[PDB]
Amino acid sequence: QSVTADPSPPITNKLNKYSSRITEPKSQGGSQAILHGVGLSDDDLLKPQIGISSVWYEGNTCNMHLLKLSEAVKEGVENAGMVGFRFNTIGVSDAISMGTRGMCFSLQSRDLIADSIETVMSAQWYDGNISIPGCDKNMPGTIMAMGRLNRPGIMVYGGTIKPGHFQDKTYDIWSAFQSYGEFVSGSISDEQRKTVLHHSCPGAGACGGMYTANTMASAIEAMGMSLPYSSSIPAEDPLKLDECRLAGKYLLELLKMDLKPRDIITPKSLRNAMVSVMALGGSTNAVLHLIAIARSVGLELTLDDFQKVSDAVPFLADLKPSGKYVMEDIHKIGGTPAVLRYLLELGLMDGDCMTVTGQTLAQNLENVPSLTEGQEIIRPLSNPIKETGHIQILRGDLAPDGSVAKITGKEGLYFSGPALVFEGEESMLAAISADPMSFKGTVVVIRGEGPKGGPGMPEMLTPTSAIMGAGLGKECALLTDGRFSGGSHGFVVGHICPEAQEGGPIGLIKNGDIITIDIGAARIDTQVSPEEMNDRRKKWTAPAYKVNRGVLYKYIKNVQSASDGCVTDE
Amino acid sequence: QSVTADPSPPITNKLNKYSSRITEPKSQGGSQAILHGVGLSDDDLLKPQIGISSVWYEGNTCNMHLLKLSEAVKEGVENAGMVGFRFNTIGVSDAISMGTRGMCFSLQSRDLIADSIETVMSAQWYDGNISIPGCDKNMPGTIMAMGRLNRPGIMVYGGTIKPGHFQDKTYDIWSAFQSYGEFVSGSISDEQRKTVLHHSCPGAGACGGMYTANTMASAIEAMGMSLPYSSSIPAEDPLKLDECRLAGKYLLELLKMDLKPRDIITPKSLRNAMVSVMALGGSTNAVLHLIAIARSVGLELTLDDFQKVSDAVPFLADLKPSGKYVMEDIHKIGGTPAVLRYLLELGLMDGDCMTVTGQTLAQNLENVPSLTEGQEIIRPLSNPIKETGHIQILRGDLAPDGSVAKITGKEGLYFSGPALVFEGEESMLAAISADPMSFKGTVVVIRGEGPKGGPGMPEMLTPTSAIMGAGLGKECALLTDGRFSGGSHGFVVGHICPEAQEGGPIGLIKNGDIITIDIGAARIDTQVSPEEMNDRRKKWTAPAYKVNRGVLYKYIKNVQSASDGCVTDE
Ligand code: FES
Ligand code: FES
Ligand SMILES: [Mg+2]
Ligand SMILES: [Mg+2]
Repeated sequence: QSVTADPSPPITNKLNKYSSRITEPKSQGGSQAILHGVGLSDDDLLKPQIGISSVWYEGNTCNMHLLKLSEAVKEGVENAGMVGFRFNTIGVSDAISMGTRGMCFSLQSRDLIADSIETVMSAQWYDGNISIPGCDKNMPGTIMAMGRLNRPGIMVYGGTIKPGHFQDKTYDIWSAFQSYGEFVSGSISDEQRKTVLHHSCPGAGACGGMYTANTMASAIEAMGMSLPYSSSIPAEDPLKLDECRLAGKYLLELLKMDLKPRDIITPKSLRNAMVSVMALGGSTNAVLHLIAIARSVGLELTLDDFQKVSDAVPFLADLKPSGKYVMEDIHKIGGTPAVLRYLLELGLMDGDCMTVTGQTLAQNLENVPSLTEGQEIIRPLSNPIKETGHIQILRGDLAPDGSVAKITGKEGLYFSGPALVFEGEESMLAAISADPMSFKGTVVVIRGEGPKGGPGMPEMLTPTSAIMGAGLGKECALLTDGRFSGGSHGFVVGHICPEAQEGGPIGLIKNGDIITIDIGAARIDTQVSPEEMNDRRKKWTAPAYKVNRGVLYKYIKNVQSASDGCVTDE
Repeated sequence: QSVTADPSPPITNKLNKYSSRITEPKSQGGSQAILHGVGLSDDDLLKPQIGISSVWYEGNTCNMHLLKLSEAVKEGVENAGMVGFRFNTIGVSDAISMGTRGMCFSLQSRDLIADSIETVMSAQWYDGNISIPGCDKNMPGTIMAMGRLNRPGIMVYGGTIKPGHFQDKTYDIWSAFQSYGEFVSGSISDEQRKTVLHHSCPGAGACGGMYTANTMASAIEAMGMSLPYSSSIPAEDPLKLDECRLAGKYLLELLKMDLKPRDIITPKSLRNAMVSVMALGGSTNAVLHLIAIARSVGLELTLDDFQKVSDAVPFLADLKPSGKYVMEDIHKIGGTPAVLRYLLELGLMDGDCMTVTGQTLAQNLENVPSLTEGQEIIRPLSNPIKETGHIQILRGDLAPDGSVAKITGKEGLYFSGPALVFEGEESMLAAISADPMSFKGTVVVIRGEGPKGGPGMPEMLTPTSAIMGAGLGKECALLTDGRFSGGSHGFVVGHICPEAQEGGPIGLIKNGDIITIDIGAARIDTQVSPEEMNDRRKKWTAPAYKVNRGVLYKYIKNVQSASDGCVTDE
């Protein structure tokens, strides 16, 4: 599709295609005077200008180290004969905001980050970009900006956090999230609870397991938009700083080849990213982010594309949440390149795709050490953890425009039960606390948590933990138009579309309606007749929006459905 | 008005009204684990958390020093017994982008900055904010965020740049903008031109005269949202770092009083800001930014309010662009507090308004040194530069919803001439180059440069300089639905509403239509009959938008008219 967003270069083989707009014409003397004031010499004006976009801030572990990484990227850009100009956008902490109304601001931060980087690159006429995200929503935001601008770019992942260790126990952020419920159930004492909180996050880096950040870092490496090993080198590893110092050398080569994001992000490399998500058991959130990335380069990517790749790619990796190990253990067995080399050898990946190294994926992977002999993290193709991928698309009566579930295969094939409907997370949690037994056998519906109804499509962790804490994990099902962070050991479906705020069938369910989930048929159905459902829709009125001003009201005005990746600029 | 945007504090006299949402409940153990990982002790969890939002980036003189200022703010916050968490948003350089399509991204950056700070403060549950903007659009963006959140906040202006000096000549960014035209006219040699560019911007700080940055810094100080002297201390002055180190002490007192932005930004303090703009000859851009600030706190502010204050307040200050001196000279004669003390003594200002010092404006100004004896920058009330303010609101046939002009009083009372219409800056400049004499006596209309048509309401400097370079300054008039950066010595009107993209009368003007500007009647009229104008409107079709994706398409979808301050969140 013909994306029209950002300025075109003035009208070659020059390396400063964009910055020449302001450094060369005498009519841009004001621009050149500012550039002299910031320290550029006349000779520096002849060089390419690289925008170095970090997402540093001090109040989150995933982002507090990124200013140090940005300094290393700048040094490397200068060492490559170019001008490096650092800038920095916002981000938010999913781990801090989880459980609170601040989570309404998280998903849209991806789109704000994309707008932020697009704005600076366009106004300042930078020739290329190196982005340094370190947290969940940051990663896709930086790629989406690169796709809109279509200027040479590289994403340097800030790296994963290391697990915490204390007194021969290991902890991560998920240990800290689970601490409260374990204390309420009497599984741990208050003092043991406090010990978890002091040792779960030991330093810088993104949350430690195969959750959204590590899913997206790995997928973006598989897509060719990060250098080999970026996704698997830990945040505090000296090799991460070395990658930062090399990004300028690689970007220089991309400027010489004019190898741009829309030359790298293609239908085949989007498929390669999706293959990595299925093989590694990555997060359902990658559906939203990979759709948004595809749209940013003018391509199409639908829920059905995800179902087809899921069916074609087995789940192979024993990594948390589903499994035992964490990202740092992948690092020790050869890293993301070793994993992708195996998937390429199995024929699951397209090796001809160009990448930010200036060569193809197959050329990158030809030389990397293979998975360490004897490793038990990546299963052989003949003994997979699941025959197909975890990610499942469900439609049917109640999700006619789609929905997304993580299906391990241990939940069974079907669930049927009467609906128990809540207009938000708070009322569901109050009910399961006051009367957990009323939840046994039900299909729990938490609605009004979609892109517009939330607002902001918040991710919710407490409902699954509350259900497991009450002993109900395999005894009820959970449905939302929002997102769920965890599994329950039972059926858990998010992203239901249309959302309740938009008058989708989820907004018409009544307590007691019999809902049946059929994984084989890929349907979430209701025993209520289509005619009675249409009767309810004729009487339905959309509730008032929860905001009338500020960034979230703009989001309500702009956001597309979850099946459309919640893009905001169409 | 009942603004609903951001989270409410959990339900006092505590100083951590918001951060207690995440530091106190056992159910927020994940939040506390992240906070330990970023370095907070158990005792630190009891403290207020201050979001310190800077707009640092390396590629603009107005912003390159702001990371150093942010470190000083953090030290002062810690010295005041609180936790300081730095974060940083984007900005763009009007001086670099001027003359290019990158300028389409400038005005909307104000609204992106507001969204950015709102997002972080909300997701992270910070109790208060100290913002450090240093450039044009940054300032109102930070205040708009503070107004939405209504949490205690202080804006620390990054400070003005100093004029450049070389070989007994003085230069500023405007010298550099004018260099090309002077070279084309043969007024200066190419070597003299190059010398201007090397000496116009000597260090850090916002553009040096009473242009938008210094207008807004002064207005925001007059509004009570910056500490005394913030607007007049130069960026490179040691006293600016001292102000940074004191902001935490003042913010602590605001948390103790719960003195919030909506307690400080009121109809009376908005009027005080407007008084400072009129007395100092500040930029027409302040109309857009002060309207947006008023809306952010749920207040009303219209073009007619600006006309009433302009009529009530004389233009008193001999400052560039209109005058001789620059901001650093105001600093030497007692600074912005001395100016405001004089305006308060004259009865032009409401002294009872509360400010970020925890006291009223009158209490702040009681002790400040008055304007230095013998100073000739601020005229006495009995000998003003202009009896009323420079800012004039014009309506009439062609701007029925309003427009904004800077009127010195030396242009005369009326202009009439045939219309010469251009669909953008490029075609106007091509025409004045190829045939300057065809412009003599005309009313030049540059349309399609509005919020949606530009897109982005770009500010245009070249048309006025081209008109003066051709010797036509007092021989034609200039009208736009966009914005003009400079004066021409003749009639120059911007912000014409409705804009051409919206089918306003400006979009129906044809070459040769007789247009009359009447300053006394405050009207821009056409000799074309209302019936023929309505005939043209019935045949008019809106042109296609110039973008279909990215941040500027979102802006097109969200932005209100210039008469409504180009707000995006309503
Ligand atoms: S909060 Fe950053 S990846 Fe979890
Ligand atoms: S570009 Fe920053 S105030 Fe002029
Ligand atoms: Mg996510
Ligand atoms: Mg402005």
